[PDB]
Amino acid sequence: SFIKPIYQDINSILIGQKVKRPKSGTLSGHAAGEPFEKLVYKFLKENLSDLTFKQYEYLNDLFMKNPAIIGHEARYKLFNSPTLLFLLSRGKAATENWSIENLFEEKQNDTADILLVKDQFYELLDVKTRNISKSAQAPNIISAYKLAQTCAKMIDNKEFDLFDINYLEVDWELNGEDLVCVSTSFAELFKSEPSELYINWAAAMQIQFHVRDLDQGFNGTREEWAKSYLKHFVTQAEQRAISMIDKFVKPFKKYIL
Amino acid sequence: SFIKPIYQDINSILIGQKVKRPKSGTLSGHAAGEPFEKLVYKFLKENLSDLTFKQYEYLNDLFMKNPAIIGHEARYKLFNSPTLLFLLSRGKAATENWSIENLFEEKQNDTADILLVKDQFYELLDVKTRNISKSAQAPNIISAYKLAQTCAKMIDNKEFDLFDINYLEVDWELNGEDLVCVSTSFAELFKSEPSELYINWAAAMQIQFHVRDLDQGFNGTREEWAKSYLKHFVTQAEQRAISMIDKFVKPFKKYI
DNA sequence: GCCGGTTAACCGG
DNA sequence: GCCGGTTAACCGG
Ligand code: NA
Repeated sequence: SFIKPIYQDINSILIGQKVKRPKSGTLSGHAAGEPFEKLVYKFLKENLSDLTFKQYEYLNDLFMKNPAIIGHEARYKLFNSPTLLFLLSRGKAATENWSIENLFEEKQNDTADILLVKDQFYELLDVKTRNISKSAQAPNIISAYKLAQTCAKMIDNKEFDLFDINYLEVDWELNGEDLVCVSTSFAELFKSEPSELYINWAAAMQIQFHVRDLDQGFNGTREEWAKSYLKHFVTQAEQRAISMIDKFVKPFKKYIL
Repeated sequence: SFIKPIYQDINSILIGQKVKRPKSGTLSGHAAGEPFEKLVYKFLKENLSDLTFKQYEYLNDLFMKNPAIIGHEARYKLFNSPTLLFLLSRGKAATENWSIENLFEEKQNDTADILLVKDQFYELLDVKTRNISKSAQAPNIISAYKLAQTCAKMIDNKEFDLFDINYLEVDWELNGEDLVCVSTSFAELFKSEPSELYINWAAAMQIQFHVRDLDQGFNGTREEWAKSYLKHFVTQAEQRAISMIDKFVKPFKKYI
């Protein structure tokens, strides 16, 4: 984690900072804390200037630093890693259509919010925003299915010391016409017990939890974390399939006749 | 539908409308073309003032004209219909603590953007907005499971002529730092072939379709539409119970 | 004290 | 045409 070292600095520049609210009034999903992410990234881009990238930004740099190679297959080789391609690359069509005149942009799908890279090591930072004027449910963190596939590809290629998936929670509350941050939390996904990750099937097969309450006591290796996750995943998928019937089938049998 | 009769007028007024790019960050989910919904509502209040209501606004006016009521239990009775209570009402604690000095505000999982009410008949209007400059996937229309519960409720309480769930799509495209409505469309859920609605399980069990493409040729009587929907839904759930093994399970067993 | 469903709307390594 | 995952973050008829 290239972030944990200067965490307090982050937490100190964020708490207290007021940012005028979005000219809409919703403050639901994407249209909420969003500007806090911008703040975090801006700080990092100035205090880790060379390690800090926006996912699409990293991709635009990757291809720009290799103008000699065109086509999608040659560009997919620029990742020198399957898992990394899975986690960060754009589609076949898009990858092939990229150019200095047609650069990549933000994409609702992008696995990460900001990218920190140094020494062929990658930190996938996803910043979560939370309105603490409510006591809502744990937000979507990452797709269980995506993580499952990511683990399977760590095992296949044997890439166990290449990337960390970390989370930064930014708590806020409305105050006048502004949103103001009241506190933050940090957590390393691969530092938590995988067998305990809660997967919310209906919620886009996403595992959900508040960064603030996530356990960080895992002791095995990254190879053992992945195995355990795939285990929990299959177990809970088998479980969901059976649980679905008891809730979405039987309760309505008395109508179909 | 109270909108359909005036639809040509709303399409006319919408096409050409512009709204400021909601935020510096790209427009996804709640941060997309939502502002246009405020324009639809505006037009409706302006031409159907006695019928046009925000969902929370309707609940606020309901409890408001019943000052003697008090208490969630007594207040739920005000709905005079179970199926409407299930689709519109708020939490028990939210209902209990309601007061003119503590009104309902919009909630994220409401159900409907706009409520057109008249003569005990309820039209639930949902506005879908879409970035037409690209070809994206059908958007989340409504929860398949929530629909099943409503159908189950309609059938049990035999209330088949109480409400309609309609949809308005308003397409836009980026013009500088403004979003401009370029097209529009409208369809009625209950006029569609229930057995053909696509249920996207992973995507919050949401049926998804582009409004402009929805089929409007159902024949039957609202009850058939419901019986036909529960049928399709259960079948899809069974199916989904299987497919979740061909994926998620069978292909990951190779690992421990 | 637990457990999970719903709004919004996105392309395809 | 058809099919279907993901990001965001929400409380409790
Ligand atoms: Na809407």
